[PDB]
Amino acid sequence: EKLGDICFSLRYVPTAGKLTVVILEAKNLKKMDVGGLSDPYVKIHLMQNGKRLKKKKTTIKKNTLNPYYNESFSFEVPFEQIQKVQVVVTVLDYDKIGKNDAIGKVFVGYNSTGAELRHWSDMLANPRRPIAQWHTLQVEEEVDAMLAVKK
Ligand SMILES: O=P(O)(O)O[C@H]1[C@H](OP(=O)(O)O)[C@@H](OP(=O)(O)O)[C@H](OP(=O)(O)O)[C@@H](OP(=O)(O)O)[C@H]1OP(=O)(O)O
Repeated sequence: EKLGDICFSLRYVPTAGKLTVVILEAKNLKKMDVGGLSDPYVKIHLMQNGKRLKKKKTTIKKNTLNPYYNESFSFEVPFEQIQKVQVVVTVLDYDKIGKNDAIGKVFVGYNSTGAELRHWSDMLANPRRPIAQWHTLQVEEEVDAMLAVKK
């Protein structure tokens, strides 16, 4: 519970023909530090045909429970290819300004779950409305088999 949860806005840019995932805020960095707080930090990777193509990262303020910053992840590709991609959100933590892992992770795109795919090929399939949606993120144990050619 509360191990993975991010509210990202799925939208497309029909003016230039490119993706633009606007991550508003997240709610998964629960207080794991004894009498303290966690240090949220995430990055995004897209697996084109099961192969890591483009790699990007975001900036989040440490010592918080809700990773908020509002950043946009752009990826230029045809509107017909946006429905056959696979983007995976990689969440991490900097335990006491050091190093930590085993946080939430999720894959969104072509062969994703209904909750994600039904909004993916819905809002960023053609419109440009920044509709943020939340979803439970699973540990990196599941992502290990997803980044290894899942399509
Ligand atoms: O939690 P953040 O606000 O995203 O900041 C972290 C943090 O830097 P700070 O010590 O200034 O808080 C990391 O430091 P460590 O917890 O690992 O000691 C640092 O990692 P490095 O020191 O290895 O650079 C990382 O930088 P990076 O994302 O390049 O790994 C950086 O994130 P930001 O650079 O986005 O602020």
